[PDB]
Amino acid sequence: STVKVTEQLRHCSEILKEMLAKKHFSYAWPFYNPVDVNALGLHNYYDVVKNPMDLGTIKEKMDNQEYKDAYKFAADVRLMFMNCYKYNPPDHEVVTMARMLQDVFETHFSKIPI
Ligand SMILES: CCOC(=O)Nc1cc(-c2ccc(C)c(NS(C)(=O)=O)c2)nn2c(C)nnc12
Repeated sequence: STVKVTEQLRHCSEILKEMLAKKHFSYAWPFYNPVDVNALGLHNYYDVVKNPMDLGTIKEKMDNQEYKDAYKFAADVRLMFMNCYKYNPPDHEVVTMARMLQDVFETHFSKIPI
């Protein structure tokens, strides 16, 4: 509602658009949707990951205006990467893709106005 916050969220929407861009598909695609625990066979996933997150949910939460400011948004993004890091062994390819995508995110998020 404040302009400061309104502008923070526009920047966040732009950051979300960036990581959804075809440019980053080859390492962003597993984060477009929730981890499909059943289809994949990850019997321990919800034991390890108490709060799943994914880019499609973040897009919908933004669309529903559920982020009060930029840091609430960054927390969901960072939760998504942390979930990947915590569940997978460090050399699984999805962890490399998560690091790559997180470097995209933090590069753009570090420019948000102070
Ligand atoms: C030791 C093996 O553990 C794992 O396989 N880990 C992960 C696997 C996959 C994954 C694979 C294949 C597909 C088709 C998808 N797409 S979907 C509909 O689930 O989002 C996702 N995503 N992932 C994400 C995030 N975070 N960790 C993993």
